[PDB]
Amino acid sequence: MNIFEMLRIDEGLRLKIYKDTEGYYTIGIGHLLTKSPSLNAAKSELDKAIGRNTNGVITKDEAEKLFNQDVDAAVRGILRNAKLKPVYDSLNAVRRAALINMVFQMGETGVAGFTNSLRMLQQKRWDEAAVNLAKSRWYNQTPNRAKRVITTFRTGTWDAYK
Ligand SMILES: [Cl-]
Ligand SMILES: [Cl-]
Repeated sequence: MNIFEMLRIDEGLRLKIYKDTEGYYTIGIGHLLTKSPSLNAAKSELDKAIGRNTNGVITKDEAEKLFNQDVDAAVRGILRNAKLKPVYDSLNAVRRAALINMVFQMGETGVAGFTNSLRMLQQKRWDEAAVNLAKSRWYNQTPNRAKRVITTFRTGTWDAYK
């Protein structure tokens, strides 16, 4: 199990523009296109992102290409963030995956706002961090994904994904 397989499980794969749980236009493996309500403004961003006239549809290859960038972008934002980096360096490989997962779904800024949880993870207080992570809009909105991420932090294993 690795971050790519983990995220492919949490996000799924769609070759046509679709709306996320939050109602935003997305494509491929969890690639947010735009928060704008316009389907044309999504189709625009999509064509810009791919380099071609897609008419809202992409190939598997194109999807994995966006996935590689977003994962790379996710990790790099973590390493660039003063708040996130120290937490990441302090974690093992599995838990590192879990933090990358969060950043991919919610953005560096969003994750950076989980001040108390991060602090608890940095101090290795697993059970407590798990409780604090669940008191969030995040958990309430995507509860099954969130429990899986939370379990990963709590246990330090890939069980939630097996
Ligand atoms: Cl892009
Ligand atoms: Cl969910």
